[PDB]
Amino acid sequence: QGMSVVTSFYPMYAMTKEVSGDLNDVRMIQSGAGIHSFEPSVNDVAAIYDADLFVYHSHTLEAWARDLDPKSKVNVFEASKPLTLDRVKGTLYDPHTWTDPVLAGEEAVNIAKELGHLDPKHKDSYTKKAKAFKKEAEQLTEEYTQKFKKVRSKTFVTQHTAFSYLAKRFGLKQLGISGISPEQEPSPRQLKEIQDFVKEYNVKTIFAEDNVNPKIAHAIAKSTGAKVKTLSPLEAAPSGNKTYLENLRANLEVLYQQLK
Ligand SMILES: [Zn+2]
Repeated sequence: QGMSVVTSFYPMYAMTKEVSGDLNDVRMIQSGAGIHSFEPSVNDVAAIYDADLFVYHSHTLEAWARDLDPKSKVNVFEASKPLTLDRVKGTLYDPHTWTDPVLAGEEAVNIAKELGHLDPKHKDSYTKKAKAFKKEAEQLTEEYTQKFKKVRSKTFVTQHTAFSYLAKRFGLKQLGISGISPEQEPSPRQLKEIQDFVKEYNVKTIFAEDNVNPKIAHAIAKSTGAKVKTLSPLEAAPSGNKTYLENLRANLEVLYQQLK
């Protein structure tokens, strides 16, 4: 009862699920680490072909989604079609929009439309709930755009380049030890450039993430006089049952408390 929905990783599962409510059956492909270097198993693609809707974030992330041509009434929906992804500096694009409350809220809205478009009978519950999500997202944005405006230290160093949009929306500066993907690891040379960055901007916290070994994270910490903490890009299903925004909110707090 209700259409089968399938999502790529955590931010998609959370959004479509909170928007659908109890209506459909939402499932997720990759709930762990590696969405960047992930490739679906034959089983994964099968669940996609037996599902009424399969929502994934982008072609710049789930590259494997582009190569799916069904005989099944399954809809492939690239939820971040509207958004305008920034180019990667240093051409490819930074897919990390979901860590930005606004862009996240407006992508959740886009899913509500696709949900409503396939099931007009309940198009209200979809749009009704998407109003809430988007709403809670503005409230969180206002709350933190305010808290960060009171903070002097504006720079933070994360495991990889995953917080460019979040840093952007709150007037912060972020530097990743690794690139857009956790696989794009730094050479000894770049390790030096990062340590010099931490010293120059006087960063006192290097934010490791669960999805990757903090060995290097800790090394830089020891050498630049900083402590290691955890800042999650929400790419892996968080422990506990919080809302997408409450999880995001949680991290907005550690960042905030740290820069303070
Ligand atoms: Zn990432």
